[PDB]
This record gives sequence, structure tokens and C-alpha cells, in this order.
Amino acid sequence: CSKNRKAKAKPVTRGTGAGSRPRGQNKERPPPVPNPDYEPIRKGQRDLYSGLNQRAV
Repeated sequence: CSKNRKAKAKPVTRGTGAGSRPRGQNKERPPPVPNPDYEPIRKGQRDLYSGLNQRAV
């Protein structure tokens, strides 16, 4: 649903904000869907707790 690459929204460590939105994949033509997207395990997901410090929350 973005850059027709592979979801591109699982990498938590990438702080995938998307404030202005991805706005891409505007060439839709090849129905086939990438297979490399079968591995959404790519996500450290560990800085979400450290970055939550919010300093003396």
C-alpha cells in the first residue's frame, strides 16, 4: 500500500510517522504482488519503550 515495495509500515524502529502521508504507487499496472513482503518480521520494535521516557512522565 506504499511504494509497491512491501507494505512498508511495519518497521517501528523507523518511526514510520507518515505525517504528510506516503502518497506514492501512482503507476499501478502490474497486478502481481511482491513476494518479499512475506517476511514482515523486519522490525526491531524495542526503541518504542526507551523513546517513551517522555522525561519524568
